Amino acid sequence: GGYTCGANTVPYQVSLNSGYHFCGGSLINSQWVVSAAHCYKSGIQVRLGEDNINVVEGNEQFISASKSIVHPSYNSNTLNNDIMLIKLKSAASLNSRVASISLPTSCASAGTQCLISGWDVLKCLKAPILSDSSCKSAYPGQITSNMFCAGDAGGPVVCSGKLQGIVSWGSAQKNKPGVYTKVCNYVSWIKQTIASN
Repeated sequence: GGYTCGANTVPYQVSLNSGYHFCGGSLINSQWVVSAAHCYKSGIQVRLGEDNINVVEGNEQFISASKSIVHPSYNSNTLNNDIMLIKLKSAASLNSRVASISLPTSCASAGTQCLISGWDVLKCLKAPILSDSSCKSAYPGQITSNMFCAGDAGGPVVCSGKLQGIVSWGSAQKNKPGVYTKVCNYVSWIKQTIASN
């Protein structure tokens, strides 16, 4: 289950702030964050280096977003293609507490353990990717090939050092696992979109 991560132990984790913390995201290079499309709104400030989001502890960088790009195929009704890119107005200064997470070159297999993080201090959960059957049986009619299940919205799911998921949806009922955007399907779109913007 959930536990307190420890300050800055997840250095690619970002907080998106519009006057309050409303979603997480993942730093993928010094200029770009990946989050969930359902997190889209105006006036986003990206907060890097955070642990307690209510206290300035000394390692934060606050940088306004300059551009938001929701996936062209995002469907808010089904949350299919629940992914968006956020550009930073100025490049983050990368250090041990503010670091990028690598994109995958291939998808992860069922049974692989992943670190899911989000928000107060940052919370963590280690959980295995569930089989396709277990995932789709939990949510009949609702899981697409762009989603996977495993044991904050917008935050990272990291497996074997790669960003494999984005926290997307899941609801409270008993044996219903979290549902995550399947990042490996979007790597080409991510790389092309950031290179063109």
